[PDB]
Amino acid sequence: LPTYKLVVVGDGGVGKSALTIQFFQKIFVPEYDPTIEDSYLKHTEIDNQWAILDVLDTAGQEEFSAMREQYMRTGDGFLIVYSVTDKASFEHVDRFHQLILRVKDRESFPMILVANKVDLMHLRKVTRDQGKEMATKYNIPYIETSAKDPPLNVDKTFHDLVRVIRQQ
Ligand SMILES: Nc1nc2c(ncn2[C@@H]2O[C@H](COP(=O)(O)OP(=O)(O)NP(=O)(O)O)[C@@H](O)[C@H]2O)c(=O)[nH]1
Ligand SMILES: [Mg+2]
Repeated sequence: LPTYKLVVVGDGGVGKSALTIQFFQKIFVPEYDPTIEDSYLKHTEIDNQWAILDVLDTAGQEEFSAMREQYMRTGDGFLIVYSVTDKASFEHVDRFHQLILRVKDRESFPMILVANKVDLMHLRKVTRDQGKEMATKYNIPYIETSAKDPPLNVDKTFHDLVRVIRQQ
């Protein structure tokens, strides 16, 4: 029974917590309450293989911290989340990508690029093409999500990260 530490990272307000709570509790949280650090555990069967998921929902910090060093070191896989309505959050994907690899001292590491809030079509500023161009640059999977009901790709996103970790 393996444990996967899945770490959800990204700029403030991109929907890290909403995605995590949608995954665990199947509810959309409309409030924006900034996270310090929250941990969610589940014993679950994915692709006929039981696992413990230890999901770490992180703070929306841009600057580096000891907290971030700790979770970048221990994480077994990362969701790098941006909001399609927030261009800066997308630009900053490179910073997260760079730091994870530097902390791990590796050329690659399990991660998925998550383009969140795609339900907000009238506010969307980062296109699917832009997202795919970024994911292709890093040779990592790209997925579009929405935490709002009805949710889009939320289970798939977390399960796909587990699949990437297992398919190493
Ligand atoms: N329409 C829509 N709103 C979303 C979506 N995901 C999150 N939100 C909203 O965006 C706001 C910020 O979400 P939140 O989950 O707190 O983001 P966060 O990345 O965890 N923030 P922090 O970095 O401060 O902890 C909330 O008002 C939340 O309801 C989404 O997919 N669609
Ligand atoms: Mg949060």
